[PDB]
Amino acid sequence: MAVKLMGVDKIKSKILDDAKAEANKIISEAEAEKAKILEKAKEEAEKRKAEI
Repeated sequence: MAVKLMGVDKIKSKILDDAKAEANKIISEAEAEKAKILEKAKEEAEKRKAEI
C-alpha cells in the first residue's frame, strides 16, 4: 500500500519493460510466423497445385 510513491524503479521499469517487450514480441512473433508461412505456404502451394 506504498509501492506507488516509493517505487520509481518499478514504474520506470514497467512502461520501459512493457513497451520494449511489446516491440520485442512483435518483431519475433512476426519474422517467425512470417518466415514460417512464407516457406510453408510457398512450398505446400508449389508442390500441391490448385489452391484458389
